Amino acid sequence: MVWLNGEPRPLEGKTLKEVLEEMGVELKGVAVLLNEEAFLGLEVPDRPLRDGDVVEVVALMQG
Amino acid sequence: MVWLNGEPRPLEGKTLKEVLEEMGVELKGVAVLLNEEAFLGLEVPDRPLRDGDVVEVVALMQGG
Repeated sequence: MVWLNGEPRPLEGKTLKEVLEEMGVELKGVAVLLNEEAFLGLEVPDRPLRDGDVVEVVALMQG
Repeated sequence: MVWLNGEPRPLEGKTLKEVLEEMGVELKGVAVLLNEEAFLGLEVPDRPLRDGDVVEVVALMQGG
């Protein structure tokens, strides 16, 4: 399974963009953690998700 | 405790607005189910969430 925000989800094979769209996420308003990496929502990589991947989608707030 | 998409979270006091913004979702891109009652993202109630509330947030897809 792929871990999304702390929950196991059958996401293997899907790209982050595909996943974010299925979440109804505003790309410009979030950052995405893929394992030991971070991306702005608009600049996530196209590498298909793999088993064991850990993904965290975080909303960018104003301090 | 408030159930959000099946998961328990301490969102009491927060409005749905606020929760959606903390989720970083597109208001226009989702539908929200407050206790089995459905709202378009932009037209969610403004009352603060309370213990026992069941919330479901679903992205609106294009079928076709």
